[PDB]
Parts: sequence; structure tokens; C-alpha cells
Amino acid sequence: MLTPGNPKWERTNLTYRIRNYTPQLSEAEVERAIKDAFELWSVASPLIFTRISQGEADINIAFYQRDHGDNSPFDGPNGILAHAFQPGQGIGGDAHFDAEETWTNTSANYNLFLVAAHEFGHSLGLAHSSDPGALMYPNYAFRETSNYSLPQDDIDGIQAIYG
Ligand SMILES: O=P(O)(O)C(NS(=O)(=O)c1ccc(-c2ccccc2)cc1)P(=O)(O)O
Ligand SMILES: [Ca+2]
Ligand SMILES: [Ca+2]
Ligand SMILES: [Zn+2]
Ligand SMILES: [Zn+2]
Repeated sequence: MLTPGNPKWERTNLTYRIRNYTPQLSEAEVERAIKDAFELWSVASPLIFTRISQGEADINIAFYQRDHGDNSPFDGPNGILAHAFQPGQGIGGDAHFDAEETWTNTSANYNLFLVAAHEFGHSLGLAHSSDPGALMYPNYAFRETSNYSLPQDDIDGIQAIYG
């Protein structure tokens, strides 16, 4: 449980698609950040994420600037980094990233893998944690990524929804 209304996916093998990229990183680096972000949740649950290259996926990932069609505009550099929709059809599950950020795979603001991993919590039905060590805490902070695994609070959360 946790996002109000307990929205959750009805099946556990979900597809994803990366619709576009960011000039800040190579295409492979974005693919890797996203893949590894999904795998964080997969190893703590029965969820299995399968990538498609084109067409209709459960979870769309894209980089957009300012107004981008969903009435939740981005805000330029810094501030809002990304957002994601609760499980559901259509825009449900989808994760958008502010294309005006410096996106990294380093300690420098902002690490794409960490932001994506947080947003995918929302895509799967988690709200914010009050545990300051949780991935689902409301404010971004860098932590070491080379061997990263979900903080225990986030494991508690995904298990509460999906086992
Ligand atoms: O401005 P929004 O309310 O859409 C938030 N987006 S955000 O860009 O302010 C944001 C995104 C990721 C994080 C984050 C937190 C912990 C670790 C990594 C990233 C924090 C804030 P949300 O997706 O968390 O509800
Ligand atoms: Ca921004
Ligand atoms: Ca969707
Ligand atoms: Zn959006
Ligand atoms: Zn959040």
C-alpha cells in the first residue's frame, strides 16, 4: 500500500519504452540508467520489466521541457526534476524527466538513475516516505550508485503492494 487509493498493476510483467533521449548522456548511458532503475524494484518484488523499442508500452519514459501535454509543466533548470503517474492505463505509469536538467551518471546533480528509480516507485504505486534514508523520500540526494540496492523502507513498500 501507500499511494492513496492503492493503485497497482494487475500484471507483474510490465513493458517500458524510452521515447527520446538527453544530450547530456549517450543513448547507452540513458538505457543503462533506466534499466538499472527498474531492476532495483524487480529484485525486491515479482515485477519483471521488458523493454520495447517502439509502439505501446505500459511505462513510457521521456525527456520534455516546460509544457508537454499533461498539465504538469516542467520549470527549467533545477527545481522539479521529473514526475510519474500512478499505475493505470494510458498515461498511467509513465515517467517524464525535465529535459533542461544536467543529467549525469556521476555524483554531480542530477543522477538520472537515482531520479528514475524514485519516479518508478510512483509508477508502481508508492507515495513519499518520511524515512530520510528511503529512495522514496521527497527530496533528491546523491548516494553511491555502483552497487546500489533499495533501502529497506522501499522494499517494505513494494512488498506491501506486490509481495
Ligand atoms: O514536483 P513533483 O511533485 O512532480 C516531484 N518531482 S521532483 O522532481 O520534485 C523529485 C524527483 C525525484 C526526487 C528524488 C528523491 C530521492 C532520491 C532521488 C530523487 C525528489 C524530487 P515527485 O515526482 O517526487 O512527486
Ligand atoms: Ca526543472
Ligand atoms: Ca502508461
Ligand atoms: Zn509530464
Ligand atoms: Zn516523488
